[PDB]
Amino acid sequence: EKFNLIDEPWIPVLKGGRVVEVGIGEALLRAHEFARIETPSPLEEAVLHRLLLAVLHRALSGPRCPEDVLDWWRKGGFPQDPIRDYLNRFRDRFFLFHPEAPFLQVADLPEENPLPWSKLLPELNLPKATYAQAARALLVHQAFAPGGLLRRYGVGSAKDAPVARPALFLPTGQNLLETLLLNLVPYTPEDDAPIWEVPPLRLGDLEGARTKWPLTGRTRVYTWPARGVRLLDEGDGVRFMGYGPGVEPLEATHRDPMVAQRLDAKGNLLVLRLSEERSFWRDFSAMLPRQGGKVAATLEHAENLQGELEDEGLEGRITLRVLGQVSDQAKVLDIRREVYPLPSGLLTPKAEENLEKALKMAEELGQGLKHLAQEVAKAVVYLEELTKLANSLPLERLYWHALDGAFPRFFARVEEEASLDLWREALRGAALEAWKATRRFLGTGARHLKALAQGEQEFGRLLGELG
Repeated sequence: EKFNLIDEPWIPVLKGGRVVEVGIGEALLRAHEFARIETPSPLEEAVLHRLLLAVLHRALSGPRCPEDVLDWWRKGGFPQDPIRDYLNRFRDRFFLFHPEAPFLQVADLPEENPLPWSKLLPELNLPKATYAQAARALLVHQAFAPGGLLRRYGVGSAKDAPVARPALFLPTGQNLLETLLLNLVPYTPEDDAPIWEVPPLRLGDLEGARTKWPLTGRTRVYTWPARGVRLLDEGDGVRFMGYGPGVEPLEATHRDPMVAQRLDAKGNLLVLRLSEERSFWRDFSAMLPRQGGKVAATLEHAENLQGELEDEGLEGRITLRVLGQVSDQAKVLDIRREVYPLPSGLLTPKAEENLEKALKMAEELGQGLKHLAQEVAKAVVYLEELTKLANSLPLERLYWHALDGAFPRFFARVEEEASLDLWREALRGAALEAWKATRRFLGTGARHLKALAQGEQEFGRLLGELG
């Protein structure tokens, strides 16, 4: 019917320092001409990559082995004919509006009593979305929608979209081709199918949580129908939509290639999550095997490929992006993008031993500073005021904040054993700077002073440990 996502411009890409919008076809067939997918929403960036990856995996029936992807990097593009043959064949499943099979939507959701399209967006008068915006918001909702209250068509309480919670690891090259190659983890198509390879979903199938699937196909999970949606064409835009239950995810053993894991205190594997009291890079030693963690398959694929690129004289110009939501329950507190170098030989025991040391020191000094802040607040004065004064002190905040700036430079040089020492100095520098700010806080009013004397005692004590 209208607006084919393979053809029409809707994926924002950077071409020659300029943002332009392209379809899937151009984004895939001519990937080398774009530096990256360029969008303000890290959630959009994430799903736009996942969709393309889904399409490549199926059109190439692979990559079957690491070697395939290494071969295509050399040629400077991937097999082009099988992309076209695939896009031709499933073309009619890629219209945003369609009387039987609209993309990621439910055809027979009803027009009356619609919800606004703004409901697809994360919750941190109503404008008309362009078709391109409607398409992107749909994609983000289906990947990132948190579980909670639905109370529609017999379900009541909806489940998490598959990628609602975890931080997503996305290696990036210097153009889109390389970035896609760096995320094309070896794949086998058997017993996996993306949403457009399976018959369109209908309201009858979805009422009362009737359609349940194992949460276990890579491309099935990349394109999982987490909610029933039906965008309504206003003429030249979208404001309203039908809205209902999607497919219920049943528990299966499967980890999304972009998801990493770590042991918690009690010794259970959790997914690395973004959070605002804790810098993300503090989980980078925990996600490794030597501490019982699992590293994101994408990061693993890329580091190995970086090895095989170096040994052939090819580049190791690879950055890691982390995308995702910070959230509690049905609420989304924040959306973040974080950038890190992807250092050569990161999964070598020399670099991993250096990494464990560098975080252990940081957590060790940090908990010391945390306890210093605890004693100081007790000297200044129920747990009302003690925890109120706790955060009021800039000691821990400034300390971790300064290491945010310092961690990238350490992390790129992580294969050196001459790095551990520059790091040891960064810690001193960050502690000194944070303590100075706390001395500014304590020397301004005469009653904050019995805290300051004894605080300085323990601060000097702490600096003697590592140095």
